[PDB]
Amino acid sequence: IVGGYTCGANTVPYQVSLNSGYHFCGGSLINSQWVVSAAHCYKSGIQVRLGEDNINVVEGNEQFISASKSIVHPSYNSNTLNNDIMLIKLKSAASLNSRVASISLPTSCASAGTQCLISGWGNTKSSGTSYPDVLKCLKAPILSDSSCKSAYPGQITSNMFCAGYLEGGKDSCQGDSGGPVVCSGKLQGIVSWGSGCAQKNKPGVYTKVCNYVSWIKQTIASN
Ligand SMILES: NC(=[NH2+])N1CCCCC1
Ligand SMILES: [Ca+2]
Repeated sequence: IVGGYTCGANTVPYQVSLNSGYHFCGGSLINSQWVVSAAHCYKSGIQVRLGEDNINVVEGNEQFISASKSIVHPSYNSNTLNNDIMLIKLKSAASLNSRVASISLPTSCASAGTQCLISGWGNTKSSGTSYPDVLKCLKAPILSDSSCKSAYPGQITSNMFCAGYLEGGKDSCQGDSGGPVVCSGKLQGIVSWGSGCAQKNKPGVYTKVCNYVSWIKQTIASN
């Protein structure tokens, strides 16, 4: 997250870290046994880390649970990043509390102008590299589809939305991939792609979760 603020320990209780020896992506807990993330975060041997703030220090509220199965969207395209969503089932159910909690799925898509919360442990600089150890947060609005398509001509599908600031300076960044965009208490987005980080006229692009609720619900119900 570039241009954000320190969230505060366990103030984003649905935020997860995906760990393969090191943090490599974010995700969101959507019930006691399932996490949603970006398909471009797919790899084997994932451990899901819940209840994290400082990812390098054991602070006492963590739950570390191995994945038992991962399911990349059937129509994910790695070249265009269309349908950039995956589901991860935990080997055992998480213990839900005030600091580890699920985030609701949307019943309706969010409109442009809605303010959302984006969070992650990704790079905090637009030029250079500095990775924080504690969770960072950013409040950002959903942009109009017209502004989104004008920023990325020929690249924005119906399954994507832009959020952030056309002026630049505030955005998600590398290592935030997979993480949540929460608006009015519902998961509306997944951190997906962009051109660099926090550049003028290049906002972040997010997977539009409301399009996938049916697939999520049916997949969970049979796996
Ligand atoms: N919002 C961005 N600029 N992103 C998404 C996360 C990866 C780097 C590009
Ligand atoms: Ca920790």
